[PDB]
Order: sequence, then structure tokens, then C-alpha cells
Amino acid sequence: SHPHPELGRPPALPKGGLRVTPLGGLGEIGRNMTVFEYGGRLLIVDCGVLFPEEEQPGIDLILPDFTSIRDRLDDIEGIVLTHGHEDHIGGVPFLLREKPDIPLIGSKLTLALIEAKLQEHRIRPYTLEVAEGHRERVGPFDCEFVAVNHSIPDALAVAIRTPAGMVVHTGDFKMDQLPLDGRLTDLHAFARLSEEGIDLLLADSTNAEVPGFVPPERDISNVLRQVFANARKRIIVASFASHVHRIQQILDAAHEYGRRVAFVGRSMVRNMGIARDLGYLKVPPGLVVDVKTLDDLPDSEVVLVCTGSQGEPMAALSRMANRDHQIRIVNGDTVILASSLIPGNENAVYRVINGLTRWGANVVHKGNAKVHVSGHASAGELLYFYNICRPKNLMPVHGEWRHLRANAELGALTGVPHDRIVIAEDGVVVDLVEGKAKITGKVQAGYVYVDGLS
RNA sequence: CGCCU
Ligand SMILES: [Zn+2]
Ligand SMILES: [Zn+2]
Repeated sequence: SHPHPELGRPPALPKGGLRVTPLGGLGEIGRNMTVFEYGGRLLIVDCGVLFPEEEQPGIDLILPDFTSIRDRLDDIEGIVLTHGHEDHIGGVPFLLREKPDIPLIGSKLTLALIEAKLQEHRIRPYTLEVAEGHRERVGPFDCEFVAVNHSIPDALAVAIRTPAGMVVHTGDFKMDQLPLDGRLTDLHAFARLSEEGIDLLLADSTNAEVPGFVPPERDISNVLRQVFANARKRIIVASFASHVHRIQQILDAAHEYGRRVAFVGRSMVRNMGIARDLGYLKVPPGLVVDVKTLDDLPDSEVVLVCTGSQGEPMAALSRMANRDHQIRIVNGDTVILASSLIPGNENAVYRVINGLTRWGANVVHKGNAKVHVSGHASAGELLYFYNICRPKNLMPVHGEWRHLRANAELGALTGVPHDRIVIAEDGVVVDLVEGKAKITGKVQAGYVYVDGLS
């Protein structure tokens, strides 16, 4: 039930067929990249990086292998960016380095983030900003964009129409029914699409092993308020620099309890800068201040929103825990790790927590408080979703093998036929011919290591 | 289940 060990190169793509090829995100979560082919032309959905398990000198980032598209960069009609996370957009500078006039298609915030990253590489891309509801033709690919709710604002699924049929790519999504910005995952859109006919659905598998439903983000507010209410000294909150809604809730609590907020960390400052700038983050006047002024403030009036929720040794939280930061942890400080614990980072995270605890901090985290909810649909949501989309072929994407198999089983339960559910690996080539999806070959899709110069 | 600088 896996791809055949020796799959040759794929045959010619039949006239009228579509060819889908995950170059990343399958078997190992990250460096997500999917290549769509129709009539010799290529559409790329996401191009991200993957963060290495260790691996110290000479290995900063891991990219998708561009081998199967490098000899045909001229065929690429565009790169669609479903949302602004690094394992979806982090690879773009290394792809554009090889052909800089490939157009980036994406939401406003998505584009602003990727443009910020590209600036550091001296690259200015051609872009096409889209919003939910926009429909646009990109070479042979007719792209309609659909709102999805998630850990970052402004994320899109995309429905791609060709004469091979309609392919829906969900990007990353969950289904919060009470999102901070009122922006729901557009089930109306999906239902309409489903009545037109969804021939191949590529769906987020990240949380498919998890039963039930993701608690709504707004529940976190309660916990934050409890923590804030009982915190007699400074509060330090760590989160991913892109989690705008999370941070929104931290400012909300800060305001409620008469505290001032300062952002610490390059990424955090940059991103909250962009989010605030474009209206995604709503900040009441007088709340946010420079970190330098925090010295002048009483402890009980101070909230630091900083960086390094995954124990990244160069980030704020870690250096604080290692007594190597301008900010010095003291007995009585409250630290909240308002984040996930990505598998593999347990050593680093726990080391940070132990350091913090050692210096006298009370540390709130997902292990002792409900201060984080997943960004991805659980088994419950996925069932809701499959019952609305009713895909005719299903490809689980974005997960380790256990995740994909889970997602596959859910699809099965909703009535997707087993022979129409295809589990792929990086480099496995799926052809949508005559409305059926079949594994037809595989291409080179190993790992590629980069130091910023590759 | 996405870094960080
Ligand atoms: Zn994401
Ligand atoms: Zn992702």
C-alpha cells in the first residue's frame, strides 16, 4: 500500500491528463512543494524548507530537489503560495535564484512576508495578489482561491481547473467556527465546488491521527487571562513570530490587566510589524512600547512577547534560559510557551524550560495549561470536510506516513473508494487521466542542503 | 508540524 520500490520514470503524460508531483511534504513534514503539469506547462503550489534534526556544521536548511523541474524552468507558469509559513515559502528564494521572473501568486500577507524574505536575497519578484473568491487564469491553469482558517492569517486553498478536471489543494487548514478575524474556512465555496465536481482533493494530514475537534483559538484567551490575573511580576510570552491571532490575544490580555507590551526578537519584530502595518493585528493605542523602556516599568506592568518557543538556541527564550540575554530571568517571572512542541524539538524545548525553571520562573506551557491549539484539522474536521467536498480521488498530503494513512482512512469512511485514494511519497508521480488518479512513475526527490549559498 | 538570526 506504499509506492512500488522500483518505480521507473513516468511515461509521457497523455493528452488531456493532469500530472501531480509532490517534491516535498510527504513522509517528512516540511519543505512542501507540489508540481502540477498540464499540456507541458507547470504550476507550482508552495515551495518550502525543512529544518534539520540536528545537524550542526554545514547544514542550515533542507530544500526540495528541483532536479525534475530545473531543465524546464521556462515551463513554470507561476508559484502559488497558500500561506506565509517557512515550510511553504522558505524555498522560494532558492527557486527564484534560478529563474527570477516566475510570478508569485498569493494573499496580501503571504506576499508581504515572502517579499520581506526575498529582499534579504536581493530579489524582487513579479507578484499577483489574490484574495478569496478571485479567479485567475495562469497558463492552462484556471485558479479559484478559497478562504481557509489557520495558525497564520490570510491563508488560501486553491481550486485548479483544467480539461483534466478540478483539483482542490487545501493548503494547511483547520475549521475554527469562531476565528478572531471572523474569517471562516469557506465551506460554502467547497460545497459549490463539490457540486461542480472535485476530481482530486489534496488534503492536510498533519492532525488526522487526532480524534475529535480542535478547540477554538479564543479559548486560549481564558487561560491567558487566568495566568495574567495571577502573575505578580513580569510576564514573558513565547510564540511563533507568525501567529498573529495568538499574539492578538496576548495584547488583549495585557491591555485588560494594565500591562505594556514589548516585542523581542528579529522575526517577531519584523512580522508583528508587517501584521500591524497591514491591519491583521489590532493594537490599542499606548499598549506596545520599545523593550528599552521596560527597565523603567514596574515588573507587574510588563509583558515581553519574544521568540524561540521551540528551544532555538540563538533565540530570546533560550539565551534568557542560558543567562545570555539583556533580559535576565528572576525568581517570580512568569513565562508562557504559547505554542506547540514540534516533535523532535522536545530536547531543546525541555532544556529551555528547565533553564527557566532553574532561575526561578514559573513556566506555563501546553503540558500544564491549554495555551495552544493546533493549526490543522483533526479527524472530526476532516470528516466534516470530506463529507462536504466529496472528492472523486483523494491524495493525503502534508504528513509523515502515519498521518497520511490516517487521513486516507478518514476519506475511506466518508465514502471515497479505496482504489481512488492514493498515498504518495516525495517524488511520486500521480496522473489524473479520464477522472481517475493513478501512480504512474517517480522522479528524483532526495534532500538538498543549503548554507544560504547552497 | 514551523524556525531562528
Ligand atoms: Zn502552516
Ligand atoms: Zn505547513
